[PDB]
Amino acid sequence: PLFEVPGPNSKRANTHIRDFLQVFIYRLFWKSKDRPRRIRMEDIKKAFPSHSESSIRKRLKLCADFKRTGMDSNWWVLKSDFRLPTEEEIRAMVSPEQC
DNA sequence: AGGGCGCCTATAAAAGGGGGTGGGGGCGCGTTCGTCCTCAGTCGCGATCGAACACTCGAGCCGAGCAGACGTGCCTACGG
Repeated sequence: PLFEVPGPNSKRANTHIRDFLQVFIYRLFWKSKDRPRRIRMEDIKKAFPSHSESSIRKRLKLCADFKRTGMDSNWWVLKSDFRLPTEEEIRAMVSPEQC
């Protein structure tokens, strides 16, 4: 082996889960066709059932603003002053070897 | 040239010194042994240095609670 496998609940392992969540959130904004871009909490929780919503609230507070709507299905609208990172910048965040 | 004479052989004893020869003792020298010194190596003791562990502080993360906002249902008051 040439690449190090982390231990359970290590600092490297916990950083990887956070960054992979940050990668997946960003690509959901790139998939959204609405102007301004918007995503749902339900789509992240369906892909990440082992995360609490509060841990997802940490990754969404810096890049998105919560707009509540009169239905049990609400949107995270991308901040107008937040520049969404480009594709190759997302590529540098998490490599296939780290996964 | 040859008879008689001188000398050799043998026997005792002494006396004294001199010379010759063999053995022993004494002296001087060299050799051998013992002791001491020096060098090397090893072990023991002390001191110093490095490593490992434990304690403390701080930072980060997660959970829970409360507040705000909107839906929905119910009750009341207002308007037709």
